[PDB]
Amino acid sequence: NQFYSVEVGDSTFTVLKRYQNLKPIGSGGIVCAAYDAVLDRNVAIKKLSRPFQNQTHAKRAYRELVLMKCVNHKNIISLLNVFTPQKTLEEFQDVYLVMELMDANLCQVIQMELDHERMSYLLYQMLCGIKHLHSAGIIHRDLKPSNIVVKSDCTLKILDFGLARTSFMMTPYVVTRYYRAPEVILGMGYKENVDIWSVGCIMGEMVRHKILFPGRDYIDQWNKVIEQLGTPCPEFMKKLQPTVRNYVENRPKYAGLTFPKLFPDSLFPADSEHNKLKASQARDLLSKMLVIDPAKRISVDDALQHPYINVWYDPAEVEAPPPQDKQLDEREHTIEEWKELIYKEVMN
Ligand SMILES: COc1cc2c(cc1Cl)C(c1cccc(Br)c1)=NCC2
Repeated sequence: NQFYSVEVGDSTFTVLKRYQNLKPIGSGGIVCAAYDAVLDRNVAIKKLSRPFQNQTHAKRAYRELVLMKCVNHKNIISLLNVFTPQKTLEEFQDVYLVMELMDANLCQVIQMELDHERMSYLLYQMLCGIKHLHSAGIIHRDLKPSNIVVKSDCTLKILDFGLARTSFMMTPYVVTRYYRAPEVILGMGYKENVDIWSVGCIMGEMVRHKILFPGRDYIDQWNKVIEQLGTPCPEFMKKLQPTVRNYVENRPKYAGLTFPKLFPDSLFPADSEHNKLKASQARDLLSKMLVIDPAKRISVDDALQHPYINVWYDPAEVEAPPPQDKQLDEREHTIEEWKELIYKEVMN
């Protein structure tokens, strides 16, 4: 048998014999660190249990399997291996995904104090990933630090591909909503720079070491947004559904704090002239990203050319090739049907 099983937490991991020494690293997909004897290197292994179990699990598992293939960029996840220990479609239960192991998630990194060099390099890489996604026709809409990983050398990868076209799940785990753009919160149409919002949230948490827009749900969250950024102006409301527009115009109204107030000099390295200049530059970029109205929010291409960001700028990394299904995102199936779609993709 080419497989063996081991208990990793209260999960069984049945994996190819090449992967040894499974240490758990993730939960909520369960994720392990292992050593790959064939490649003589460390890897992350993630187990999807019955990913065909419902539409939500299935749409995501399937979509991200196929989207893996038409994407190739150092700032986006790529798989080393995909396998199932089960021998037939009938017996099929689990998919395991393998990638090169990384050192930390972005949550852990946000907790640290970081110089402008590492901070701006992280942000540059997020923009490169997002640009590559956009160039392939993928608007993420759901970036969060928990799905971003870093190596010690500050290299970065995005691990998921966001939302599709919902959506109920009987699990006790919560969806993190804090990085979603106003237009996602308020059910608007969106464009590429929806993902710029998420980046500002992350950048801002890196400075503040505190989630920018928290809340039980979108009600609390929207309050957190207008009380810091202030009520959006008339022409923003005009693009809201008449029902959403009513509720938004009827909330307590705010002037909104300035960006020096939101992010004082005290939060920044500002001990040399270099850092004083970078502080101003960081704040200026934040002020252009954390913009409620997407018509005035900065684009990915403009953010890449921002002074804070452009010191890293590489044509290789920015204007990388956009390769390579179609009706993916809009498809609707049953358990039986998603099981086979998934099995086919795991087996090729
Ligand atoms: C610290 O290293 C990691 C930590 C995690 C993950 C990947 C890596 Cl490389 C994944 C992940 C995500 C997709 C596929 C695979 Br394989 C792994 N999820 C969150 C924890």
